[PDB]
Amino acid sequence: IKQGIREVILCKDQDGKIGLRLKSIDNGIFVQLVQANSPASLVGLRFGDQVLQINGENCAGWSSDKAHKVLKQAFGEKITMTIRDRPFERTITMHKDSTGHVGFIFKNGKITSIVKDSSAARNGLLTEHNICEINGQNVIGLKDSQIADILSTSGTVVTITIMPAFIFEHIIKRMAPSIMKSLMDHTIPEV
Repeated sequence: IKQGIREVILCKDQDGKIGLRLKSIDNGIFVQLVQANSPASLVGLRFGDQVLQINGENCAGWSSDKAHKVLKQAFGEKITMTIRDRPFERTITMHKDSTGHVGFIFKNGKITSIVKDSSAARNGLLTEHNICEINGQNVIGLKDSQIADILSTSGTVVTITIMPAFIFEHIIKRMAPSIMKSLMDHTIPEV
């Protein structure tokens, strides 16, 4: 998680899209959805990113509808954006035991127990937190089984990005479970 504020420059694609859904939380605007292969994905916008500004206008206090309106009505040629990196999220690093476990249970991507003397316990992993990313890959909307499978196919070192459950439930309100599984960018970062 980068500790402050960066500028990003988007271009609407050929259908006039940037591949973003924004959401109002606590008088800020946050990324609720990034579409795969979107101008939003190419410049590296992530679920939980805070949009401080669009084209130099402060987003403070905007409704989600006004944020989408401002975007729709923008000279697609070139949109600038000031971004704070997933301010609600934290990153935890764990190591698999010889049995290949980091040491937690989860249901709907929300961690509900920490196993005793697990890596999860040693690095202070918490319950009532949703898994957003594993090793930089967004897993939101994937089946539990499929998240389980990604933790298998990661190495012995597993970095998880997490978010308090209440904050996660507030961000994803009014988006069908089909959109998150099917249209949320789940790609491995690109170099």
